[PDB]
Amino acid sequence: WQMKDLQAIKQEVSQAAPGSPQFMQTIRLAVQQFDPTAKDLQDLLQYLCSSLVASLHHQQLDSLISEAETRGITGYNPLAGPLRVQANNPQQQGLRREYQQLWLAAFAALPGSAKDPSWASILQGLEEPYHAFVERLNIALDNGLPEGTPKDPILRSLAYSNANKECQKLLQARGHTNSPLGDMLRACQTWTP
Amino acid sequence: WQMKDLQAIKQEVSQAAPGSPQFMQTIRLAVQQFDPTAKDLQDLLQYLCSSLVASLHHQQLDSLISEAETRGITGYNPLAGPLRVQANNPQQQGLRREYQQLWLAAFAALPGSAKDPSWASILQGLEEPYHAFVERLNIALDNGLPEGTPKDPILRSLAYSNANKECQKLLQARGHTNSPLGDMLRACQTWTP
Amino acid sequence: WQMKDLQAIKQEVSQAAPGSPQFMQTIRLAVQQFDPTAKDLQDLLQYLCSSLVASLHHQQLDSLISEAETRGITGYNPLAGPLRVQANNPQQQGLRREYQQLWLAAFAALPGSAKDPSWASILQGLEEPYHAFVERLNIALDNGLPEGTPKDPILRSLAYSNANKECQKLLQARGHTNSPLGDMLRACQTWTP
Amino acid sequence: WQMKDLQAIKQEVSQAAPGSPQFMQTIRLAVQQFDPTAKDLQDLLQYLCSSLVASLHHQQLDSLISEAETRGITGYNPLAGPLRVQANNPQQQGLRREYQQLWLAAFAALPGSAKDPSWASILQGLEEPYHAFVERLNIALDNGLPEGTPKDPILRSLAYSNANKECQKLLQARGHTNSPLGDMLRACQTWTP
Amino acid sequence: WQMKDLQAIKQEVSQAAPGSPQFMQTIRLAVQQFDPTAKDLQDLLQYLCSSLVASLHHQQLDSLISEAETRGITGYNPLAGPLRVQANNPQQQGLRREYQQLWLAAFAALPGSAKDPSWASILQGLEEPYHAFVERLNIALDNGLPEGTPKDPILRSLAYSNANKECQKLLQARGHTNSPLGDMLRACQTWTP
Amino acid sequence: WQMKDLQAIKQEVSQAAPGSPQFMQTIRLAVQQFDPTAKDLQDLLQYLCSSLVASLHHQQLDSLISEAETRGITGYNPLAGPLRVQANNPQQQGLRREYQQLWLAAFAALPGSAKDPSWASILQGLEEPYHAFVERLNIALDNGLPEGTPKDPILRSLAYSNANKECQKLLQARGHTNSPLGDMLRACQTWTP
Amino acid sequence: WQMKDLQAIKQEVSQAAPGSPQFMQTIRLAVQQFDPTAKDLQDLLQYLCSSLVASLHHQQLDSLISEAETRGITGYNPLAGPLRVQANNPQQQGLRREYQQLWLAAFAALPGSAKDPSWASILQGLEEPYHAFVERLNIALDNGLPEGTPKDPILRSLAYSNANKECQKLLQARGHTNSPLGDMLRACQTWTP
Amino acid sequence: WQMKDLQAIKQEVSQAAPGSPQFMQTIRLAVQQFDPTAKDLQDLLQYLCSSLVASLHHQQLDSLISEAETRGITGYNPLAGPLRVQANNPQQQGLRREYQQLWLAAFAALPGSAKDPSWASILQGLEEPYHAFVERLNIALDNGLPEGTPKDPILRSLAYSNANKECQKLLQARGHTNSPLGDMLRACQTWTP
Amino acid sequence: WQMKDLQAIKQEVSQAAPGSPQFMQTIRLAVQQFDPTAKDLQDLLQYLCSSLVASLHHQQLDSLISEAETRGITGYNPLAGPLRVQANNPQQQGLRREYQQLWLAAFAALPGSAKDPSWASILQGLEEPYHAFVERLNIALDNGLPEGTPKDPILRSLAYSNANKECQKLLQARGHTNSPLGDMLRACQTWTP
Amino acid sequence: WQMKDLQAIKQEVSQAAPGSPQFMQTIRLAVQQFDPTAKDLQDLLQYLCSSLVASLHHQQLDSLISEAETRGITGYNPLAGPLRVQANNPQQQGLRREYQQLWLAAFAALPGSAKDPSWASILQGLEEPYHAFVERLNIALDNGLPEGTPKDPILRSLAYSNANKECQKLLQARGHTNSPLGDMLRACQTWTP
Repeated sequence: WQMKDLQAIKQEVSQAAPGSPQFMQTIRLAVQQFDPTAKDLQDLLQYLCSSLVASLHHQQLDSLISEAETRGITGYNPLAGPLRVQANNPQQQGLRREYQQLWLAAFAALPGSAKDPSWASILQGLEEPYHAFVERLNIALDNGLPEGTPKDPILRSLAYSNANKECQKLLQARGHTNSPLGDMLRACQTWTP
Repeated sequence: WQMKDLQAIKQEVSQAAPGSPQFMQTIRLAVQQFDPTAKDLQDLLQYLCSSLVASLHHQQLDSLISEAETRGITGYNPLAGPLRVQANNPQQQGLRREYQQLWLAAFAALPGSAKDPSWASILQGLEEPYHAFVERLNIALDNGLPEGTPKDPILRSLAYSNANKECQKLLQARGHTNSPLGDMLRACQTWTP
Repeated sequence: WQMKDLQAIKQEVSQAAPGSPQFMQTIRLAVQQFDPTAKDLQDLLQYLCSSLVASLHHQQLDSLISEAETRGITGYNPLAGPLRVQANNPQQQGLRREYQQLWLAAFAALPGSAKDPSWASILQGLEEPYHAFVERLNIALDNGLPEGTPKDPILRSLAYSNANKECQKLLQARGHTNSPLGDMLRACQTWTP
Repeated sequence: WQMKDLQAIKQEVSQAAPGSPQFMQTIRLAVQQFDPTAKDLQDLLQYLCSSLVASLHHQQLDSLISEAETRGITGYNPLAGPLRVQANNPQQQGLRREYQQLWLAAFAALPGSAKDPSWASILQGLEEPYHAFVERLNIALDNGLPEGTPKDPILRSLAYSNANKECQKLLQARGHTNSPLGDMLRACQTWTP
Repeated sequence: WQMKDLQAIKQEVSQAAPGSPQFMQTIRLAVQQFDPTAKDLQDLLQYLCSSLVASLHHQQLDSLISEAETRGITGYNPLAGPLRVQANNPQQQGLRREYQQLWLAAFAALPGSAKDPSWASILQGLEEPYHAFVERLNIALDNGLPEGTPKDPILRSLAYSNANKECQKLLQARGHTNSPLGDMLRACQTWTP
Repeated sequence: WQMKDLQAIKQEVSQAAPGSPQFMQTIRLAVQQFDPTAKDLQDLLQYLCSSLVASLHHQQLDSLISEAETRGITGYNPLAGPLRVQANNPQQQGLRREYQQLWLAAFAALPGSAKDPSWASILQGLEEPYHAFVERLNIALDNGLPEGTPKDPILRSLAYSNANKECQKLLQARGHTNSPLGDMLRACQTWTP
Repeated sequence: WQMKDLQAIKQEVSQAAPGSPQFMQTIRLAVQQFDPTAKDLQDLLQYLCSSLVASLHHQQLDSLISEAETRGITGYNPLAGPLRVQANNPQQQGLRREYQQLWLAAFAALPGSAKDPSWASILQGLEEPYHAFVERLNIALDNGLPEGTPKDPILRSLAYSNANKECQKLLQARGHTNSPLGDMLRACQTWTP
Repeated sequence: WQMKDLQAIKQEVSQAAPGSPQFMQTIRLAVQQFDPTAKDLQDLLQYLCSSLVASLHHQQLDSLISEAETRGITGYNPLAGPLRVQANNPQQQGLRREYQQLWLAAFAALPGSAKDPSWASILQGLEEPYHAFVERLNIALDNGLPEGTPKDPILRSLAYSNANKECQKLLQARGHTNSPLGDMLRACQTWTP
Repeated sequence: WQMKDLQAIKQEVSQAAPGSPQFMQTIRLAVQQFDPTAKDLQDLLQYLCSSLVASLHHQQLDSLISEAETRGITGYNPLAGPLRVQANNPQQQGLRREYQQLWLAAFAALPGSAKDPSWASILQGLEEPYHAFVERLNIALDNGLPEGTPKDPILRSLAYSNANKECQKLLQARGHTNSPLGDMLRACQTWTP
Repeated sequence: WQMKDLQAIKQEVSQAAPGSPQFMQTIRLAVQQFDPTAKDLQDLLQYLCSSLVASLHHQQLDSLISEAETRGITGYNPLAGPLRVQANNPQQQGLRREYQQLWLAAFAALPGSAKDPSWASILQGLEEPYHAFVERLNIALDNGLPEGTPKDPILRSLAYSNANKECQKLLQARGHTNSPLGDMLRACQTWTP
C-alpha cells in the first residue's frame, strides 16, 4: 500500500463494522488493486480493526488456515513453514492469493458471530418520526449486518420491535405488522408526535 | 484503474442507483479514460454494485453477450473461449471495446427492470412545503430513473400522486392537475402547513 | 485529460447550467490547459452535459461548423473528411484549435436559446426575507444566465416581478420600483414577515 | 500552471474580490511559484476574474505598461514588438518578471477604483446581534478592501453608519461613537433584539 | 536638489499628510526631475517628515530593501556595501533608480499602517452646516487617505459617523443613514443651528 | 516548496495567529521538511502573514540577525554580504539552518509583543452557557497565545474576568473564584440563562 | 515522511489524545509505512504533540531506552554513542526498528499516567438526552483512554457518575445502576427534560 | 566564576522567580561574561535554584540536549562522552557555547510549564487600595511571567479576578470588568475600606 | 541474587514506602550483600515498586548520574559508554559501587517528591480512640517519612491536626493545641467515645 | 568589562528609565571608561533593559546607522562589513567610537517614543499631601524625562494637572491653576487632608 491509500480505505470503511457489505467491498478492492502480502494484510487489519476485533479476526483466520492446510491447499509445502510466512515470499503468487482469500473470508464471521450488535440497539426516538426512522435503520443495517444476509425480513421485524412506543400500538391498530415494509411505510405516514 | 480513482468513482456515483444518468455518465467516463478489461470491469462492478444488483447486472449481461455471440460480434473467435476471457487478452482491443459496450448497456435494464424503486416512495411530508418537495422529487428522479426516460410526464404525475395529503385536494381545487409542472408550482406557492 | 481532472471540472461546474460564466470559465481553462481533441471534447461533453443539452450543443455546433466550412476555415481540406475527424489528427494543431473554439462557442446559445430557465422560477418565499432573496437571486443569475448578458437590468426587474407577494405591494408603496437595485435594497431593509 | 493548481487558486480566492489582501497573497504566491508568461497570466485572469473585472484589469494594465515603456523598462527593445508578446518569449526572464509585476500591480486599482463595493452594502440585520455583526463586517472588509488601506478608521465608522437601526441610537446614547472599536464592542455587549 | 527647490517642495507638501496622494505627486516629481541619491533622499526625508515619521519610513524602507535584496535587484551585488551605499555611487545608476522606487514606495505604506489617523478625527461642528462639514471631509480624505484607496464609500460612511448628533438624528429621521452622498447632502440641507 | 504544500500550510495555519503553538508547529514542520532558503521563507511569510504582521516579523528578525552577527554566527563571513543573501546561496547549508532558526524565533515575539489580542476580546454571551464558553475560550487561547506561556493561570483568570455578567456574580456566590478551573466547571454546571 | 502525509496523520489524529487507540493505530501505520529515523520521529512528535506532552513522551522514552540499554538491546554498541544517534544511522536497520518500537511504547503511559483527563470531565447536560449522552461519552472514551484498557466497566460506571442530575436519581429509581450498559440504555429511554 | 560573583548573581536574582526575565537577564550576563563549562553551570544551578527546580531544569535540559543531538550540534560527535562531558573540554569551545545556550533555554520553559504559579496567587488585600494591589500585580507579573509573554492582558484580567470581593462588586457597578487597565484604575480610585 | 532473596526483600518493604527508613535499610543491606549490577538493580527497582515510582526514581537517578558525570566519578571513562552500561562489567567494580550509591540516593528524594502524601494523611476515625490514632500515625511516620526527617515535631503537630473532631474540641477547650506530645497523650487519656 | 561593573551600572539605572538623565550619565560614563565593542554594547543593552525597549533601541540604532552610513562615517569601509561587525575589531577603534556614540544617541529618542508614559503619569493620592506628591513628581521627572527636556514648565503644569481632587478644588477656588510653581507650594502649604 501507501499511507494515503490506507487512510482513504479507513475513511471509507470507518462507518461500517467489520464484515459489512461496504466494509467487504472496500477491503476486497484494496486487496485486488494492491495485492498485499501477509505482513501488509496484518498492518491493514491492525490499522483498521480495533484490538478486540482484530483478535477475533485472527481467531477465525487461524481456523480457516487450519482447515485449508488439513484439507490441502495448492502450492503450500508444509516443510516450508506456515502459510503466513509463505505468503510473504515474493515468488509465491498463488499462496499469496489463497491467503488473501482466507483473510477476506475470516471477516465474514466477525458480524456473523458478534453478540448484540449496534444495529440491534437502534431504538426509535420518543418523538423521532417513523419515516426518518426507516431510513436510519436501513443505514444502520447496511453498516452492521453481515454479507449474504436475508436483510428484508429482519428489516420488516425491526420496523416493529424497535419502533416508537406509540408506533408499537399504531402498527397493530392499522393491522400492518406482518405486511411488507412499504405497507408500514404507508401506515405510519400520518403519525406525528 | 487505481484505488484512488475507483474510490472517486464510487463517491461520485454513491448517490445514484445503477443505470441513472449520473451513474452512467461517471461509469462511461471511467471506461473511456481507463480502458478496463473484463477483470477490471468485474472488480469495478463488485466494488460499486451490491451483490444483488451485481447479480442482476450479470443476468442482463449474459443475455446481451449471448445476443452478440449468436448474431456475430466482430473479432470474436468462438474456439478461443468465451467473450469474458477474450476481453482480458491484451492484444484484443476491439473485443475489449465491444465487451465494455455490452457491460455499459447491461446497466440500462437494472433501473428499467427494477421493481418499486425508491423514487416512487418519495411521499411529501405532512408539513413539508411543496416548493422544496418539487426540488427533492426532481433530485430523486435524477438519481433513480433510467436513461432515455420521458422524465417530464412522470414528474408531472408524481407531483400529484405523491403530493401532500392537503395538496392532493389543493391541486384539484385550483384546477391544475393536468397542467404542466410550472402551473402547479405557481398554484402551490401560497400553500403553508 | 485524466479522470481526476475531469471529475474536478464536473464538481466545479455542477452548480452552473451550460453557457454560464462559471461554466464557460472552467471549460475554457480545461480546453486551454489540456488541449483536447474532438474525441476528448465529446467525452467531456457527454460526461458533463445531460443527453438533452448535449444534443442541443451538437445541434448548435453542427451549424457553427457548417458556417466555418462554407465560409472557409484555415487548414481544413474538405477532401480529408469532416472537421470532427480532422481535429482528432495529432498533426493538425490549427484545425484542433479552431474546432475547440467552435465547441466553446456552441455553448453560448444553450442558455441563450433555452426556454423558461430555472433562474426565472426563483420566486421569493412567503416568509423568506428580501435581503437574503437578493443574494439568492444573484447567485441564481450567476449560474443560469448566458455570457455577455446585460445582467443588471434583468436583476432590477426580477427584484420586483419575482418578489414576495407582500413585497410586490411594498416596493410600489415606497416608490422604488424603477430605481436601481441599491434603492430597493434600502427600501426593503425594514420588511419582516 | 496545472489545472488542479489553478482550481485550488480559484477556490482559495473565490471569496475575495480582486485586489483584496487574500486575493493578492494567493495570486502573488501563484506568480512566484509558477513563474507564468503573459499567455498563462491571461488565462489565469480570464479563469478567475469575470469579463467586466478582467476588462478593468486590462484597462489599468495597459496604462501601467504604457508608463513603463514610456519611462524605460529594462530589457525591453521596442522594435521587438510589445511587452505582452516579449513576455511570452522563453529567453526573456527579466521582461517576464517585469510584466508579472505590472500584472500584479494592475490589480491594486480594481478595488481602489471600484464604485460602491459589496462591503459598503453590509447593513446590520434588524435582529442580528452586534457582536456577530462586528465579525461579519471585519470579514467583509478583509475580502473587499484594497491593499495598503487604513482599515481601522473605516471599520470604526462602518460600525456606526451600517449599524442596526436601534444600535444607531444606542451607540450615541452610551457616548461611544467616536471611540475606538473596542469601546463600541463593550458598549453594545448588553444589546438584544 | 537646491535649497529653493526643497523649500518649494515642502510648501507644496505642507498641507498634505505623509504618504498622501498630494505628498506622493510632488515627491515623485522631485525624484524624477532631480535624480537624487541616497544622501539627497535622506536629507529630503529629514526636511519634510518629522523624526517619528522619518523613523516609520526608514522601517518601511528597510523592510522593502531587505525584501528586494532577498529577491534580487537587477544590479545589486552582495558586496561594496549595502544598497544605500551603492546608491551614492554615480556609476550604479540602476541601483539609484531602484532605491528611489523603493524609497517612494515606502511612503505609501505609512497611511495604510498609521494608527488613529487625523483625517478620521475631523468631526462636524455644532453650528457648522452639513455642506461645510462634507467639504472639510472631502478635503481631509482626498489627502489623508492612501493612494488609490476608494474614497466615496468612506465619505458615505463618515459623513454620518462624524456628523453632529442633532444632524445624525436628522439623518435618522430622513432614513438616509446609508443613502448615497447626494441623498445625504439633500437631506441635511434644511438643518440650521 | 510547492504551491499545493504552501496552500495546505495556510489552511492548517489559517485559524492560528502568528506565534501560536499550532502556527509554530506547522511552520516548523514546513521548514524541516522543505529546507527553505531566505527567498522561500520570505515568500512563505508574505503568503501567510498579513502586511502588518509580516512587517512586525521583519522588525523582530532584523534585531535577531543583528544580535547573531554582532555576537558571531557560525559560517557567516561579513565580507560576503548580509545573512539574508548568504542564506540563499545553495552551498551554505549551515548558514541556511541558522537563518531558518532565526526566522522561526522571530515569530515568538509577534504574539508576545502584540497589543490587546483577539483572545482577550472573548466575552461570554449574555445567554451563552458557561460549559461551552470554557471550550470556546480554550480554543481561543490555543490559537492566540504565544509558545512557552503559563496558560492555565490565564485561563483561570479569564474564566471570571470574561465570564457572563450573571456568572460574574454566580462564581463569587459559590466561592470558587480563586479555585482551579475544574472547580468553576463544577460550580457553573447548574447555571442556565 | 512528506509534508502532505504528516498533515494527513495530524488531521486523522487531531481528535485523539496521545496513547488512544486511534492515535496509536495511525502512528503505528505511519511508522510501519514510512520507516522513520530518530530525527524523523522527533519531528513527528514535535509536530503532533504539544510541548508539554512531547516532554512527557521524552520523559517516558528516556526511561524505556535506559531499560533497554541496561538490559541489553540487540545491535547496539554502547561505544557508538546513544541509541537516538545510532537510530539515525542508515545502516542500522535493527536498531532503528527497536528505537521505533520504544518510541511507540513511550506513548502508552501518556494517557496511562495523565492526571484528570478530559473524558472524566464529560458531564451530561442539564437537558441533554441520555441516549445521545451514551454515544458522546463512548466517543470521548475512544479518544482519551489508553490502549489495553478495560473500557466497558469504566463506561458502565461513568454512565451513572457523570449522568444527568435527574438521571442520577432516575437510574437508582428503576434499579439499574449495577446492571450492564444495555440495561441502563433501556431504562433511560423514556426520560425527557 | 568566583564566590563573590555567584553571591552577587544570587542577590540580584533572589527577588526573581526561576525562568523570569529578571532571572534570565542576570544568568545570560553571567554565562556571557564568565564562559562557564558544564561543571560551573551545574554548580550555579545548584546554588541559585532549589533541588526541585534543579530537577525540573535538568529534565528540560535533558530534553533539549536529546533533541539537539538528534538533530545535530555543529561539533558534537557521538563519542568521547555525552555533550555535558565534552563541554568541560577546553578545546571544544563550540560545544561549550551550544551547551550554554541549551542550558539557558531550559530555564525559559520552567515558567511556561510550572503548575499553580505564585504570581497568580497574589490577591488584593481587604483594606489594600486598588493602586497598591495593581502595583503588586505589576511587580509579580513583570517577573513571574515567562520571557516575552504578553503581560498587559494578564493585568486587565487578573486585576479584576484577584480584586477584593467588594472591589469586584465596585467594578461590576462601574461596568469596567473588561475595560482597559487605566479605566479600571480610574474606576476603583473612589474605593475606601 | 535469587528469587527468594527478592521475595523476602519485597515482603520487608511491603509496608515501607519508597524512601522510608525501613525501605532504605533493607534495600541498602540488599545492595551491600548482593553487589548487584545495573541490570540487576533495574530488575529490583521494577519488582519492588510500581511504574510511576519507578519512573520518578529513574528521573532522580538520571539527575544524579548527569551531575556526577559532569563533576567526575572515580573510574569513569565517558568514551567507554554510559554509567548504566559500564556498571554491567565484571572489571569496573568501582564504578558499579558508585552506581549502586547513586541508585540508593535516588530513593532519598523520592518521598519528598510525592504529591498528596499519605504518610502525613492518616486521619482519626469518629469512634477511634485518640491513643490508637496516635500510634497509627507514629507507625505511618516511621514507615512513610523520608530518611533523616525529624519525626518528633511532625508527630506533635499531627497529634492535633489529624485528631478526631471530638479530640480536636477536647484539645481546643484545654488549650493544648501546641503542647508537648506527652501532654496530648496525658490530656486525652481520660477521653473515649 | 566585568560582572561587578555591569551589576553596579544596573543598580545605578534601577530607577532611571531608558533615556533618563541619570541613565544617560551612568551609561555614558560606562561607555567612556570601558570602551566597549559592539558585542559588549549589545550584551549591556540586553542586560540593562527589557526586550521591548531593547527592540526599540535596536530600531533607533538601525535608523542612525543607516543615516550615518548614507551620509558618511570617519573610518567606514562599506566593502569591509557592516558597522556592528566592524566595531568588533582591535584595529578599527575610530569606528568603534562612532558606534558607541550612535548607541548612546539611540537612547535619546527612546523615552520620546514611549506610549502612555509613566514619567508624567504620577498621580496624587486621596489622602496624600500636596508637597509629597509634588516631590514625587519632581523625582519622577528627573528620573524619567528625556535628556535636555525643560522640566520647569512640565512641573508647573503637572502640579495642578496631576494634583488630588481636593488640591484641584483648592487651586481652582484660589484661581492659581496657571500660577508659578512657588505659588502652588505656598498656597497648598496650609492644606492637608
